[PDB]
Amino acid sequence: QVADLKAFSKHIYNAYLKNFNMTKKKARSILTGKASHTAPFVIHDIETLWQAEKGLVWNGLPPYKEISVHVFYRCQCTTVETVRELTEFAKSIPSFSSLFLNDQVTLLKYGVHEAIFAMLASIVNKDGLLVANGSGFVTREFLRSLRKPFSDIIEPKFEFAVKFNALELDDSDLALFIAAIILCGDRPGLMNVPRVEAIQDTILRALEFHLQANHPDAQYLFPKLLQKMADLRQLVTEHAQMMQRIKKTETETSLHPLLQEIYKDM
Ligand SMILES: Cc1cc(SCc2nnc(-c3ccc(C(F)(F)F)cc3)s2)ccc1OCC(=O)O
Ligand SMILES: CCCCCCCO[C@@H]1O[C@H](CO)[C@@H](O)[C@H](O)[C@H]1O
Repeated sequence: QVADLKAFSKHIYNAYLKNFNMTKKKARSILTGKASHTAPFVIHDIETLWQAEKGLVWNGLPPYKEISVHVFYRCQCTTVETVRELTEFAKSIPSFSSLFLNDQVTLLKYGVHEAIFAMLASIVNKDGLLVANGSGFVTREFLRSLRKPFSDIIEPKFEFAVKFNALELDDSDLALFIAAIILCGDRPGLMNVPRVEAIQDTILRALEFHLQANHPDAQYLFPKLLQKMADLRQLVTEHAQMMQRIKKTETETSLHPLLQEIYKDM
């Protein structure tokens, strides 16, 4: 079915183009200083963070605690908005919308963080990360300087992102990769596992064909990406352990209810 899969792919790419605020194409043009007549405002210390908050780049956040917790809250806000986009992306996939509504929630529940860290790589380079829909750039050094434990959260995502970005995927590749992360039969408590497994396999087959066409000189790209899916599960496991520790030890720190639900029983 060499051409049913091409149509399938184009539909998933269109769902992606329609629902994600930041594409990798856009992200990389910003990060190489070739997108606007003004660069992103660089946040690298307390003073620039404060300037960014005074309308320079940017509220409904919880009551201010301190700098490390403030950044933690902004990470939560960003995560909530990316979860919203991922849900619309998934719903824009017909095979997803026909599943048990409770299976839809199960797939999102166990898939969004894997997808988030995959997409994170698109707005990351070795020196920092885009924020505020590209209008700011927060430095990796600044994040390293936060108070423990908050300074340990993000550093592992940088390590993953730089290796992942070496594969030089584009948005059409990423649309299928994310779709495969969400439509995953290994997720606990699925009601119709064979139905999800068949969609997953269709997506992976589409992805394999897409890569042959899109990257014809890349050797072993498909099995490399499967390994990255495995790596993303470990990355999320470690992230969840750090979140657990923050919930245990940082009891002044507020936790968004949607995100607390996602982590409940993992
Ligand atoms: C704690 C946490 C981290 C991540 S890493 C991806 C990132 N997202 N936003 C980030 C950010 C936004 C703004 C700034 C500022 F500009 F303020 F400095 C700095 C960083 S970094 C993902 C989820 C997380 O916790 C929610 C969860 O686990 O659901
Ligand atoms: C973004 C803030 C979200 C706060 C989440 C911190 C606590 O989550 C807990 O993490 C465990 C997985 O490691 C689950 O097994 C627990 O049921 C759940 O309560």
